[PDB]
Amino acid sequence: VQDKDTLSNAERAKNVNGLLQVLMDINTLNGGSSDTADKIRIHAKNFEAALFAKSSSKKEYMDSMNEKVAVMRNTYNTRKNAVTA
Repeated sequence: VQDKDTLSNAERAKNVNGLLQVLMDINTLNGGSSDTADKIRIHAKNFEAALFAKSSSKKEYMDSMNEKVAVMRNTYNTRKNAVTA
């Protein structure tokens, strides 16, 4: 649009990197572990493509990924919390 369309490659490497770390975190906790690489691969890729393609602006893009990682990462520490506790 104006800021989301003028985005650089940095946001791409960061968005995926962050999403992968989170997605893989919950996917590794009890999402498969072995098939994780595959899950996070398609999940992250499809995610970045969804938030980016649906990105309405620089604020919508960051809020999109930040939301997916916040919810995913949270479920990882929340679900594992009881397991470790």
